[PDB]
Amino acid sequence: MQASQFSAQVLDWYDKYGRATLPWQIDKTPYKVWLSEVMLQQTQVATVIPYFERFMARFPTVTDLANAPLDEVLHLWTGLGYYARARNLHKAAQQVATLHGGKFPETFEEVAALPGVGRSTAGAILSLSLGKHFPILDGNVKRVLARCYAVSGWPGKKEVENKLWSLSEQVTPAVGVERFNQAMMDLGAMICTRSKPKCSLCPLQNGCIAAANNSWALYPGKKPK
Ligand code: SF4
Repeated sequence: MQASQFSAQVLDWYDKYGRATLPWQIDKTPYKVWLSEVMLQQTQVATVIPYFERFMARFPTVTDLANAPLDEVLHLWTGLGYYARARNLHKAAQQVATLHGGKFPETFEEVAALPGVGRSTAGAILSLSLGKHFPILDGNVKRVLARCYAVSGWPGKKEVENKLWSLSEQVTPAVGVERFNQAMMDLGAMICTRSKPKCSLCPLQNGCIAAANNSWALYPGKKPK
């Protein structure tokens, strides 16, 4: 299906089934989306929710986070795992306070320059909180795109990653980007699951190659070895 149809079908689906109840999806700000993306990186959403709230209550602004002792930040992080994220989070907060006057940057270069923030995360922060025209490519998106467009290579390979980034850019619209990007992550997390995807509940089922061939297990490709 055309890229235009892809985004339209995804947005229509999101309007009907979209659930934006999470704390970081309400009254969004770059700071809140950033904080949530880092916590959600390697931790289940159910587990994250209470921590997000505790962090927002203790650190209303990025400057409050920056000024706090690293040890307190690490203590509040206890239970989320992968503490390297917490250390980069604090450094990023300090960078924002030092280089951007306490105002979380709203430009791609400046956001991506932050420790612990990559290309996809920077795009998610700006698109979700400000509606900036940037695509994302997390585990969820890679799976949906790989299956819909039959990209069987291992994303760990540069050429395959570039291919997926191009597909994401191609289907990602400017109008409604905030809803489209959140929709794609929701689709990849709740519908197009790693195992036995629920294609009958997927807005892309009519044009998805994996669905047509019942070959979802082939996309994305797994690390060769
Ligand atoms: S139709 Fe099935 S395999 Fe294709 S994207 Fe939707 S859930 Fe994933």
